[PDB]
Amino acid sequence: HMLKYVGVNLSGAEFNSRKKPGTLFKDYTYPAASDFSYFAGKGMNTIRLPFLWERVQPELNGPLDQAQLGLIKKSLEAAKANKQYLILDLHNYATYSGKRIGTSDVPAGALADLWRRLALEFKDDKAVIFGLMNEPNGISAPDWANAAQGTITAIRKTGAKNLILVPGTAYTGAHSWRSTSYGVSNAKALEILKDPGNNLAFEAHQYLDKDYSGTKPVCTSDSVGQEKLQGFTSWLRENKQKGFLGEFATANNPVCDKALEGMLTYMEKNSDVWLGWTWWAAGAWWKPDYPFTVQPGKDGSDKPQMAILSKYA
Ligand SMILES: C[As](C)(=O)[O-]
Ligand SMILES: C[As](C)(=O)[O-]
Repeated sequence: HMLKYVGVNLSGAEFNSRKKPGTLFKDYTYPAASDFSYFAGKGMNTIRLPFLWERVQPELNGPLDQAQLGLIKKSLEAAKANKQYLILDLHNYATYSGKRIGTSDVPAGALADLWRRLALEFKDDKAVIFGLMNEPNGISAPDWANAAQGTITAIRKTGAKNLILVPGTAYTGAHSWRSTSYGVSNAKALEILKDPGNNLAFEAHQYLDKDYSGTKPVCTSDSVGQEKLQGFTSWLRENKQKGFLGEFATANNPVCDKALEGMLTYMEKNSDVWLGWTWWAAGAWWKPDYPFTVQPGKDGSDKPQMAILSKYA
């Protein structure tokens, strides 16, 4: 891989998000150790690990749940053992128990407290990357940027030097990064961020179906992925920043495979600003008909898209 960090999302800990706390192995799961070794064997050195704010911190501004933290630490041991980096993905869409950040119920400061606590736990660890928030939405780009700044600050106040992945609002889509249709763009709002630790990258997501939601197993053309990454890539370059494609996926068909090759090659050619990517998704709890799974079969076999991802790893 020409990019620094390449891998997959190991999805499962974020499942059944309405259930709080939920029960391990019934409502959600953490990944098997064997998942980490399988992907390591494919050349992948990075795992994005979704988990829920509500499960790791059952009361806002309160102590972390030690059982939940122990599960995260167990996954970290597996990643380290397999020479992988672990992205802690607070997989919450800028909400806590259904309420948006910025409301009276969930002040921006509550997210900063969460991250202060995780940073204190993981600061002495080079394998750990902090994924501040999965797909913020329902919040303006300036407001989200204020929340993100508060969180970066809280992390750095602990002495933590770990890489922080910072998303925008609008589900952090690469394609819409520069859009001013509805007001201030992610591009404009996030220009003012400061990281006194100088170890930040911007996380974008990109799907290739008609509304870029990953709702359908269709790629609208054989070049749409690379096309949708261009604006964001230029913004990174303009601002001397790095980027990370925290989620992307393509279905198993010829037009999608071409689009996937094109977007992976595009990020390789633009590796001055692309730090890496993590495919959505693997993990043991996807049904076999889920169009984007790269979880190996019960029979040990590789999924179709893995043959392409492995080439770029
Ligand atoms: C896999 As998603 C687009 O809900 O972060
Ligand atoms: C969470 As999805 C819309 O990429 O299956």
